Amino acid sequence: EYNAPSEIKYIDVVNTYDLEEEASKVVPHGGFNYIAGASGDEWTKRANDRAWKHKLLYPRLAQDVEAPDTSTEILGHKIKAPFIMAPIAAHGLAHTTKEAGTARAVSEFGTIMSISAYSGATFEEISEGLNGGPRWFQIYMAKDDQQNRDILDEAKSDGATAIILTADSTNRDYPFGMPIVQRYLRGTAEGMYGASKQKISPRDIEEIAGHSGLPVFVKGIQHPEDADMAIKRGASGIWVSNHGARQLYEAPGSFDTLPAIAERVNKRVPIVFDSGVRRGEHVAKALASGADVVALGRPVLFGLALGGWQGAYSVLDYFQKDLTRVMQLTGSQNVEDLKGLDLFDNPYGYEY
Amino acid sequence: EYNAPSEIKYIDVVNTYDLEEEASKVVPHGGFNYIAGASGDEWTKRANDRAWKHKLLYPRLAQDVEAPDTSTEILGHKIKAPFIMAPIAAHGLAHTTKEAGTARAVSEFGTIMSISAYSGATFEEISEGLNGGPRWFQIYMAKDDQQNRDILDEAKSDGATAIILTADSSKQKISPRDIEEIAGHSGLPVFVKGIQHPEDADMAIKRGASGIWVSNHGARQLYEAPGSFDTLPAIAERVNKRVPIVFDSGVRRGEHVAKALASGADVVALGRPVLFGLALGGWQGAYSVLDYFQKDLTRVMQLTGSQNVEDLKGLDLFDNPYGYEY
Amino acid sequence: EYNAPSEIKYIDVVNTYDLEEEASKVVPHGGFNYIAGASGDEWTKRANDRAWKHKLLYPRLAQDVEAPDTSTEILGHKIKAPFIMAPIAAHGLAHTTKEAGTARAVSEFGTIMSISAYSGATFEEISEGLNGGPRWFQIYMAKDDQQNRDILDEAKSDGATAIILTADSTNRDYPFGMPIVQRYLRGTAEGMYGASKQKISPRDIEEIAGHSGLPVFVKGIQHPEDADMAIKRGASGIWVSNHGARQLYEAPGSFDTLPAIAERVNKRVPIVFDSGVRRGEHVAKALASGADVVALGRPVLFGLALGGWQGAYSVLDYFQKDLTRVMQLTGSQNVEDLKGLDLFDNPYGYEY
Ligand SMILES: Cc1cc2nc3c(=O)[nH]c(=O)nc-3n(C[C@H](O)[C@H](O)[C@H](O)COP(=O)(O)O)c2cc1C
Ligand SMILES: Cc1cc2nc3c(=O)[nH]c(=O)nc-3n(C[C@H](O)[C@H](O)[C@H](O)COP(=O)(O)O)c2cc1C
Ligand SMILES: Cc1cc2nc3c(=O)[nH]c(=O)nc-3n(C[C@H](O)[C@H](O)[C@H](O)COP(=O)(O)O)c2cc1C
Repeated sequence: EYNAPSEIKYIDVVNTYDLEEEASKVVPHGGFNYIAGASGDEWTKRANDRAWKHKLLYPRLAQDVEAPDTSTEILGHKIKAPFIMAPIAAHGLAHTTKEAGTARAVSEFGTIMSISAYSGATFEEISEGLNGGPRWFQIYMAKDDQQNRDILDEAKSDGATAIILTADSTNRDYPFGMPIVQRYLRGTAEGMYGASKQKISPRDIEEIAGHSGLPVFVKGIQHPEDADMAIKRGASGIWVSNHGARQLYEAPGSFDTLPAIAERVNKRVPIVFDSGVRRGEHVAKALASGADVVALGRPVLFGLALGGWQGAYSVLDYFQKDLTRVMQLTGSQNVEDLKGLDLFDNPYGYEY
Repeated sequence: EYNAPSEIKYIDVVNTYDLEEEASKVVPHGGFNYIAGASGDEWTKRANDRAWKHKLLYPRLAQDVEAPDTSTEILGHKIKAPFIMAPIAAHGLAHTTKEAGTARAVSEFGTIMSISAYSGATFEEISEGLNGGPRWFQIYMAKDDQQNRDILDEAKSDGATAIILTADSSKQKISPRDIEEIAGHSGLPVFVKGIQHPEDADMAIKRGASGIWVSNHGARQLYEAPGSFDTLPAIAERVNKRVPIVFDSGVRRGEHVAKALASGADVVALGRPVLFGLALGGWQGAYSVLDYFQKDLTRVMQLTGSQNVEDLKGLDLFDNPYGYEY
Repeated sequence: EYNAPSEIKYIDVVNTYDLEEEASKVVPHGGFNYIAGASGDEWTKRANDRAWKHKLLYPRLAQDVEAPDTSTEILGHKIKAPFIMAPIAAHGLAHTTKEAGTARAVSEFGTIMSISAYSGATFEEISEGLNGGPRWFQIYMAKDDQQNRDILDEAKSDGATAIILTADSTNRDYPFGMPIVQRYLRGTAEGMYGASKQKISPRDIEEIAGHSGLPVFVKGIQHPEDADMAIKRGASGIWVSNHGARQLYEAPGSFDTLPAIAERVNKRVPIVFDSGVRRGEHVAKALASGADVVALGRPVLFGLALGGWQGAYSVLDYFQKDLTRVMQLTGSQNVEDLKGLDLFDNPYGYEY
């Protein structure tokens, strides 16, 4: 049917870019393209990557004697480093252990797992990987209110401590099901993508926030006015993202949108940043630019492909270790120091 | 002998600027100049005032049905509106009830009292006026380490819930080292007051400050310096949520409170206008000024489409490159 | 063990870029990569190079009748041209004559030799090459104060006339020892990289400046506030560098950071600039931008690989000759004239 990698092993991650080409060797071409690809000719995916060169880190003298500490807290969860796992569908395309494998890596590492509504694994399978670890549940806005009630109940029953409401549903130049949604779509026509609204409104955000009983992050924000509207509608977090360039084409690199959003949010709610994080330097730059944590996506999936949970763990370990080095060089003892970094504005962009 | 005003009465505050001239009629000349005056020819005091015209508010549509609510919280304490009382010395120059009067107005209103290092009332006198209300103690850095340890113990025993370390006086200027010494021994969150440069904010936080208090002390210290409000955004962007920000120096209107919040302050501190209210009516006069700011802020919230203090933190400001003369 | 080149000969240096590929042919692959490589994917090494195109030289009419003179003075040492040798570890990776070979080229040319704490040559070997020439000693900040006392004593005993305190210790996508540090680390656990603080503080600078009995340059400065802090802590010089892009990744090209630092230093102490100097035009641009001298690194090492001391000398000679031509074209009679040059701001960057 679909011959996903099944090997479990640690990997020596020197950088995350090479994981893409390495994964291409073990992942079936179709599944690999699904994971790696983006809208149009990928210009906005390239923009997500090149945006990091727009603001450059300065090395700075230390002001504290202690060894660097990457730990932080979000929504009262203490986590080992300022990154969490982004919600990503169909991990089975990368590895036979699928979302259970990712959840194991995330829980063992000591951060938060985001569960896609479109998970290929059952929650029971994921739960076994999580082994008590914190988890957030990502949902789409259903056209049918009953389906929103259903998924919100599922999330709470599954011990979710936040909801991630993704603003965009579903663009470029599927071997298994989705048990988590099928659980409540069975016997309805919707269970036989189109069940969700293509785009959410402030009214949608207000409905989910009122009925979730959990803090709601609105994911896919790129414009500061949307951030303000979302918070006024009852969002408890803003998740700055263009979903790894998988949706709107010929849009800005995600990092370029972050400061304007952070300035408008002005501490009202936590900010999660994603779309293009590949290096420890990127984590630091996002924090310096107003994010509280970043979310990791494709690199963790490529690690999963290459080594199951241990491969995914290796990627998380890479980010933590690289971040520590960046902290040393920038004179930062802790995650809060990173939030205070001055960045060099590079008007020349990528080619310098 | 000094004949300070002694009457206690509410006053109809239409604007705070007029309180200065009105207070000049009742406060002895020497004391009044001490309160109203600033360094040099007062150009930086004027700059504190004119800076508010550099960033202008937009009227905007509402997105919530509820009436405005000015309440906020700082360091876990719920307060009626996003402003506190600044530490000011020698309130007896303004009114016979001195700091007890101001403390009464502040506690009756429902916000935080800052107690100056150079208060003319005893703690017992101030405590009576506070009636259990929250208070923060402002200190200068003593050259003697034991005097610092003693003042910090005294503050904590007197029920202080924060320490305000004023950067400019005692040592005439503080260093990161000084901040570290105070933060390490206080048992309370320490605000560093008098910050105008973002690198100082970063150094202070790294040295152990639990808050940054953006201030030029109402233009009473360095002359030919920027208006305090112009320094706020750069500091806020560098602090980047690490610790709460108190802003002061020039707040005269509800619009100023809104603009400070939109620019990264958590609360502002009020100074001269409250003292002028005290001169004019004792605690009830000072209360009248706090009430004015609360009511004026409520109007500004309505007009900007803001239901609560958080909405204020999200406002967009119009950049006015023309400055005061437009 | 390690088959370093040993031939001694002059080389016809047409440009320094070609010396890299030429050296790659004679230097063992491992040692060559150590010398040539930089952090991440080398984007910041490329930035060091491309930064030179951000400020362009104007040809200008002459105002003096005399022939150009490249001589200058720093810390009262008169030197033949406004460049010195940067401190670089393990010259034996390039050539069997190692640091003695470099020191000979530098001393014969008539400039200052910087001695890395991580030299592969003994001081006695280096001294023979130096033959009385001026030398500065580069140190790292030891965690153990005794080790700092030791190296400061070594430097003075070796006739050093300045200390170079490198701010960063030890990042990318060793056949011999270090006799200079082993001399005082022997019998301690440290002698059996981790002995130094990862990053220095102003307090560290103050300690070294108070106990050195010599002017102390703080090396690795890229931010003006660090320059001010370093000077207030007792530094007698600022050495603007990102260590040839070998430390912090996704940082600015070193030359782009120089004017802001020079403006803050405001003549208080001399400035040494390095990281990417490849041409006489670069020396001129650095001087026009506030440096007193530049330091040369990789090109001198590649020359050493290709021809021992005579090869290294050829590179120094190339820079002096090329600088002279630049002086003629810019209407400059002397090094001071270079400090007064107007540069053309190029907002387009490298691709123009
Ligand atoms: C294979 C793939 C599937 C994804 N599925 C979802 C999804 O189910 N829900 C969602 O909110 N985001 C989804 N995302 C977007 C991610 O949450 C995240 O925003 C993105 O991976 C970040 O970009 P990066 O991985 O390039 O750094 C997916 C991304 C990819 C790579
Ligand atoms: C009369 C006078 C006395 C002051 N005394 C102190 C003091 O004891 N300690 C201190 O930190 N600030 C002191 N300040 C500064 C205030 O805390 C505050 O920063 C200032 O009043 C704000 O400016 P504004 O009142 O013009 O808005 C004083 C200010 C004035 C007006
Ligand atoms: C092979 C290599 C080893 C180095 N070792 C040291 C070192 O021991 N101490 C130090 O302060 N800098 C060291 N550096 C950095 C240099 O002092 C200098 O900053 C750098 O070579 C300048 O960049 P460029 O050679 O590309 O022009 C080293 C650089 C390289 C190329």
